[PDB]
Amino acid sequence: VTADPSPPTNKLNKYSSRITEPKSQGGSQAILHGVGLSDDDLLKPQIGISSVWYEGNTCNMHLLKLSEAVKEGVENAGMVGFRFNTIGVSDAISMGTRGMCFSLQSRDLIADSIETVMSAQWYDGNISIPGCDKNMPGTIMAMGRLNRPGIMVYGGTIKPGGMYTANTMASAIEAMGMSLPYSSSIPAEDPLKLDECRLAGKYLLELLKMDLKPRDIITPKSLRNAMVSVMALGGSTNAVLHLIAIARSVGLELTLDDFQKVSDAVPFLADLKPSGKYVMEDIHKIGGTPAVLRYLLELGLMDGDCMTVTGQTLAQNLENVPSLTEGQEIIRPLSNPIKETGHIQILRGDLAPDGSVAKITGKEGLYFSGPALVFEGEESMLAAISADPMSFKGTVVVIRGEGPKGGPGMPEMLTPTSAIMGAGLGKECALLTDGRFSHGFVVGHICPEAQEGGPIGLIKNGDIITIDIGKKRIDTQVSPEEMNDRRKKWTAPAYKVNRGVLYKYIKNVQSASDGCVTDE
Repeated sequence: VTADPSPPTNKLNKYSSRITEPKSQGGSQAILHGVGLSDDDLLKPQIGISSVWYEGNTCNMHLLKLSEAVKEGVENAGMVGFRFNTIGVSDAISMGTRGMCFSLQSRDLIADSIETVMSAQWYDGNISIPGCDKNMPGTIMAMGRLNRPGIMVYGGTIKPGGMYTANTMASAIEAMGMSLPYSSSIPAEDPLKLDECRLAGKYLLELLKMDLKPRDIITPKSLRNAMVSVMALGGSTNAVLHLIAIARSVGLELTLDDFQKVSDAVPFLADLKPSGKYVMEDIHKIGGTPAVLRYLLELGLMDGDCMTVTGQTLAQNLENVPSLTEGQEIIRPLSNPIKETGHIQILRGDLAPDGSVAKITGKEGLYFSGPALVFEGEESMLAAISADPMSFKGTVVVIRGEGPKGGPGMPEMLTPTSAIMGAGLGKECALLTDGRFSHGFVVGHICPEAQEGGPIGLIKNGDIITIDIGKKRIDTQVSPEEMNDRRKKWTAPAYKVNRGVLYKYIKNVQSASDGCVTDE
């Protein structure tokens, strides 16, 4: 990985010394005096404090207050804090609209934004404060690219809330060692969240002293630890995209098959929404994410040797945290899991030769077969089920043209599943897409996407499609020869945009099986 400037040693200001020390950078030193730094301040490490505050989301509107507390803690630790802020967007607002095409890519825009500031200003370390919206992997990606000491302070989940994308990624990033213990489970606005904010500077100081960097913390074993927490907690299928993108940001490899092997190895244990009963605050009340990881470590499912942002290993952090409170019913014992293996399932077969991702409870059966009902986007599928719902009974519904390039932006879709459920068809049809979905067979991330000429773009109404969970295949009864005949006659649709951020995304984005990374 070659992305960002190299430092010009046991100095704690390895990067900011580029502009604070040499006399040829007096213009830099003059601006720093202008923003409040004294001569003694020029000797100190400089920490970029990157929040994702914005007022259009309950999950993000309070983060300036957290950023202020982080800055106070950085100053108390003998360093200089520089706050800055990037954008984020709310899926709760945009779900069901074309605004959702802008959501996933904002992860990669946040990564670009933080990388840009840290690189241009020569900051020695970063503390990032994402909210409980869905873009927090972008902060970790920036840290991986820069490879300067960093800590992610989760804004916290709003209490009344289950293992959706934010709770999934926050817990996974804590399990990965990139957030302090309890960061993922302390509720938003809890007094202890402000205290964590004020302590991040102390911990980051120690990481600068150790020079413990993101590529020292994010390793194949800590990536596995993150995947273990996703499987054990029933986390979102979006975690496949984000953990692959994080792995690539530190120069590591992570494939769909790696997820399948952890899923096969780790039972689903957490009685948490959407699958189960409880929410993250209920986990907070029984000992939090550290208690959960402590149990998983005792079961031998995690590697305790991995270094973390506390400056100690995972096992050392967990050695003395209170265990799961006696009698709790949220985390099942190994003997009575909610599912023998993980919920996340990778499927290939004729129609998803490069992979796809399903959440499988184990209660939907092992097979589905039905004639294809094909739609070129969410809108026409919803119109059809409104006007003629019984035409859907027994079908495999295909919503295509919703991938990274075709959508564009790989939008997440909620209305198709609630419309199917509203019509009484939940177990009576299957749902397939090259995009993403938010009681039957539901498969997303199908690769190659229709816009790229993948077999999903060649399906016709009436083709018999068979989903086989045991074989992990989505097949068609159409012969491979006739599928190749259709491929020969296929032409890519025109892109839906020709300018702006989404056109750049089309130009840059890789497949869903590659985590939709944009910088390769």
